[PDB]
Amino acid sequence: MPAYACQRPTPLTHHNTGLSEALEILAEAAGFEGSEGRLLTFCRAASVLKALPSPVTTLSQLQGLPHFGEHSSRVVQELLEHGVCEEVERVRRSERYQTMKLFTQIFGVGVKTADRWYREGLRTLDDLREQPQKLTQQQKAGLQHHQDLSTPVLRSDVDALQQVVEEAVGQALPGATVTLTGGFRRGKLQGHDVDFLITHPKEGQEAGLLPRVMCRLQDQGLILYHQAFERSFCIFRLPQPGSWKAVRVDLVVAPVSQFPFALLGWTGSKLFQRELRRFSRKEKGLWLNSHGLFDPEQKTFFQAASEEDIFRHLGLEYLPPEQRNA
DNA sequence: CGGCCTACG
DNA sequence: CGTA
DNA sequence: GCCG
Ligand SMILES: Nc1nc2c([nH]c(=O)n2[C@@H]2O[C@H](COP(=O)(O)OP(=O)(O)OP(=O)(O)O)[C@@H](O)[C@H]2O)c(=O)[nH]1
Ligand SMILES: [Mn+2]
Ligand SMILES: [Mn+2]
Ligand SMILES: [Mn+2]
Ligand SMILES: [Mn+2]
Ligand SMILES: [Mn+2]
Ligand SMILES: [Mn+2]
Ligand code: NA
Repeated sequence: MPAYACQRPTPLTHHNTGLSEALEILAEAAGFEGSEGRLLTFCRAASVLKALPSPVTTLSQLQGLPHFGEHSSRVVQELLEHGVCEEVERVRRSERYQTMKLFTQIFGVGVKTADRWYREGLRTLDDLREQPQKLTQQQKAGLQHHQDLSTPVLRSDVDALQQVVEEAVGQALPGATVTLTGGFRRGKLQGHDVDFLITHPKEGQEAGLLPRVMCRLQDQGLILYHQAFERSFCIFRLPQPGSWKAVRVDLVVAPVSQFPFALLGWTGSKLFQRELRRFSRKEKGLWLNSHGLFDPEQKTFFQAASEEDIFRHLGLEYLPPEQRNA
């Protein structure tokens, strides 16, 4: 089993959900306590189990697996022996974990903000609403639309949103294209948001596009929240039968020279992409981001025509999006 | 021991 | 900091 | 927490 998540296929449906979900609780809790390193190990260990071909039924089956040491192995051992891990259950039931999960799931609130509020004694969304001076405009929007943003986004919603984004993009720039990215491109049936990547086949024509698209959406009444720019993390007023619901939408514009890199980056998964970028730098000496792949010794960028080209230049077997669910 | 993805808003 |  |  390869050590990096970008070296192995990880399908959407896999055989060790119970074990991986427990390790991901410990990862999330490690993040809440400010240890990104422990979060990463627990995330990596969870993802190793997602890549296995069969259910783990014996502790024996972990031997040699990357990112399984004493702590992650003990969690699996307890789950196999007893069906529950005491440490996981203690974190699950804790006021700190529950509140930090509640606050960080708000759009505009991360760990550092949530931790400050926790330390000030706040515990509920009504507590935050009662203290509105404590909130940025982004946080006000996330709180205002929190109920809708907690409702899974479905494929029906994606299709409707892609049509209205395509209409605005076509009005803003003839020939520009819209590509669905994020979890839906990896095959997920649900999501917390919809992600779109916009480009134009003629390099340079996309300059200034995203403000024009946003103006056209805003004047059709489709925008509840947004804020030269090339990324917009929006909330849309999506029409529904007789009504509407708020939906998070991410819009990104890239020049066509960068489109394979942006498509790769925005397709995820989040762990897959951080592993790929780690692999690129640490194993291949190349610097990867959503704009390009840089060789820092020759001072040159790799010209890619496809995602496949990027994998090949990194010496990796190509993985289609549905196998990037690390 | 120290690293842990990487930008833009 | 937030996007996460 | 695990690993180079
Ligand atoms: N399901 C869900 N996910 C949420 C909420 N709030 C929130 O921040 N998230 C975050 O949403 C991210 C994954 O959502 P997603 O379904 O869009 O997956 P994705 O791979 O496209 O992630 P991406 O859109 O962040 O790139 C996670 O990092 C998770 O922390 C929420 O209320 N529900
Ligand atoms: Mn026991
Ligand atoms: Mn998404
Ligand atoms: Mn995500
Ligand atoms: Mn840029
Ligand atoms: Mn150390
Ligand atoms: Mn440590
Ligand atoms: Na958040």
